[PDB]
Amino acid sequence: GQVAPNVWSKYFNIPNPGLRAYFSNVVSGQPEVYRTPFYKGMSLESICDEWYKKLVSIDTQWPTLMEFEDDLRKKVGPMSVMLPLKERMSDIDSYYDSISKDQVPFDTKAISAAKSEWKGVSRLRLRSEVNTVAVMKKSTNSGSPYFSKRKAVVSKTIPCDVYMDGRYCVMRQNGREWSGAAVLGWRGQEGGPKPTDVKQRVVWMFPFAVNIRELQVYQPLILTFQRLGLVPAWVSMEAVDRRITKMFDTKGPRDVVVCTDFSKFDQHFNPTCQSVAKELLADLLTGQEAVDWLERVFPIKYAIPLAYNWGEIRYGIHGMGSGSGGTNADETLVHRVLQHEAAISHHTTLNPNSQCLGDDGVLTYPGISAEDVMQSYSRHGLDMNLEKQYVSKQDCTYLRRWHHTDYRVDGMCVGVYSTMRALGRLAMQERYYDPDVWGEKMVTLRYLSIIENVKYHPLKEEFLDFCIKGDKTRLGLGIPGFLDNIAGEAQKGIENWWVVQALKSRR
Repeated sequence: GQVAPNVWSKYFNIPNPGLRAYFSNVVSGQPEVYRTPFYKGMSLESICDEWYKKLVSIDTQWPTLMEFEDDLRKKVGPMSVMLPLKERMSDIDSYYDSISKDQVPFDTKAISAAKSEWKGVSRLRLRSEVNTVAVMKKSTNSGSPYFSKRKAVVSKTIPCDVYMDGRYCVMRQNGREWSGAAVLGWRGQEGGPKPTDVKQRVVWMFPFAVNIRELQVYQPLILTFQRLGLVPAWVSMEAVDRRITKMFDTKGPRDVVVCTDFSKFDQHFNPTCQSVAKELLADLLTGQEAVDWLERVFPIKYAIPLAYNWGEIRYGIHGMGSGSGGTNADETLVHRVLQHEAAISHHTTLNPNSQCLGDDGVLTYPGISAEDVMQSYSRHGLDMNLEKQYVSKQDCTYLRRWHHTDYRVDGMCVGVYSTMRALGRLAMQERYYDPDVWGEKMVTLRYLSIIENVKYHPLKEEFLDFCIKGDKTRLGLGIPGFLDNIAGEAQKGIENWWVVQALKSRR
């Protein structure tokens, strides 16, 4: 994969000490387990064991909630252990090798069914690069070529034009021509109590110029879908819960709900899947600028080179570059086609209160079974382990929340987040920040964002009292002014969070 130094400098603005440090850390990895101050002096097991003594009280009335909690308890553990590059090469290979599995075309009727859900919608037009940049996150890394904060390089980036030229990504940026490459990034996810259990997620950190061009379509798309409520997970967890409720209200009395799961969905998002995304987008879009975007920009996330070490670049087509501006959009649109196709393949109609988001789905239709869904999806070159599908007539899991037809608050099947998963995240963090340089307010803000997830758990009040006891600052109760100025401290919808209201009530 190695390129000459004066070829590397056509992909990145050189010199760049920050980029140099970055790839050194990629090569070395980060072996330390980062433990927060939460219940300092106690192990993760002891924290979990102590809370479990009280959690277990729900097993009699909500035994499937206990099963859900027990399941996620097995994943509790470190999140910070990042393996060296030498031990992640298979993770990279997967993106290139997984798209060539046997893959059959999609049913044309299912594609029509998906399009029909947005009949009459205002067709999308590209936003301008300037307007798009204005609403983007500009704290994030600009990727190739400057590898700085976006905010710092806007004037050097736009106007921009990006396109594939054979295996190369050409990026014209305000008078410069660069060669584009994603940068290999990393995220850790808990997968068990040992340091070797940490899930090694690959992140494709895209060039700012590519993300701008992509978001000229995906930004207005997501906004339109949000306002129409077509993808509830893009709106809120309360919108998700409302649709879960309707799914239970309108499902076949004899039918199960199926909660699906994909192995390495991004990696398997092959050219057959890509062409379906392109067809749906072409339906949604209007204008000549859109025609050009579909031919020039849309394919980049499936073909952009990958810079995985200093001076090392990999080329060729691959699955979804996890990190594209359309990562979630392309996948969610195509996932909805998959759901329609499963129903249509069994001579019926998808219950439209079924839902999907990226690789996560929950659905029902007359006579549905998990193995039928698995067969209907997998024939397109997608990987699924039947053992990880979940089936029930009375409950479901979606976006790591449990719902039950008999567990309703003001008539909604609200989503219950695992307190066990919450405890693991309170105790373990993905990245180290020195609190001498960064402060304890940010620790507390992280705690609150985790705890807020359990706002519908039957034991949330006991859980909060348990968490308060683990925090020196008592979740901000011990930080003068903090709770009263929490939106502000957050900047330096949180004021409306349940956990904030619950803490203030304990004053």
